[PDB]
Parts: sequence; C-alpha cells; structure tokens
Amino acid sequence: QTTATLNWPQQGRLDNVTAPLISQAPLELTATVPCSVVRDLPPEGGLVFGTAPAEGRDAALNAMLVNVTETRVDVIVRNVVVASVNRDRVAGPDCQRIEITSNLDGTYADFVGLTQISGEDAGKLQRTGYPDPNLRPAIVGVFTDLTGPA
Repeated sequence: QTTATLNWPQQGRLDNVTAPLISQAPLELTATVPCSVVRDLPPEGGLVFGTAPAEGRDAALNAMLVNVTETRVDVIVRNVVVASVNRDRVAGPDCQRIEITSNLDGTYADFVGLTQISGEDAGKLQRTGYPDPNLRPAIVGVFTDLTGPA
C-alpha cells in the first residue's frame, strides 16, 4: 500500500495549501504550533492555521480552526471547543508549544508549559480534549492567516 502524508509550511513559505481529501477525514493529525507566532499576530487576530477556509460554508462545523481572538486562543473542532486558553497567558514567556494531536484515541490540544488555573482543579497540565474518535477534522487544506517566511 502506498501511503501519503501532508506536511506544511512546504518550502519555507506560509501559503495556503489546498489538498481536498476524498474520504473527508485523515488518520492522524499532529500540528505543533510555537508561541512566537501568537505574540506577533495583530491585536484582533485571525487564524493561526485551519483545515478549511475561515469563511467557508460550515467552516467550523466540519474542520479544525486554531483561532486567535483579541483575548482568547481556542482550538475548535467540529463545534467542540477543545482547550481554550486566555491569550495573555499563551503569549507570555511561560509557554513553549501547542500540540493539537487528533487521532483514533481522541483530540487533545496540549499547551506545553501552561498549568490550569480554573476549572475546580487548577493543578493538572493544560492538556484538554475528548477521547472521541469521531472528532477528526475534515481536511480540505491548510489555510493559515500568517505571512512571510516560515
């Protein structure tokens, strides 16, 4: 069997990349996002990356969107908020990465370096998600909102 893997920023450029799958769901998805790309985003912010155009028909109901609002950073997957985190914390000097693994086990958006502050625990790591295999985002491409070199 011939296997195919889609990686991206391709050749050092953060261009949008269309790759519409026929099965409408990948096997795995591993999207490590650093945090030197959240502090430079404009104050109102947009996407960081997403597997569908931000304004497509039912863009969030079917795909993954790692948004950046003016106060928050949420990872929406099929209208299921996974690991929303206040942006003033993630943009600080205390965070290193954001690992958004999504596979047959479950969709878990870990925030390496951040500890929970609310939610009746305030003690566990920021890894939040759901062990549902039916939360794999329908890949149409990777449509970031950044620009310049990778």
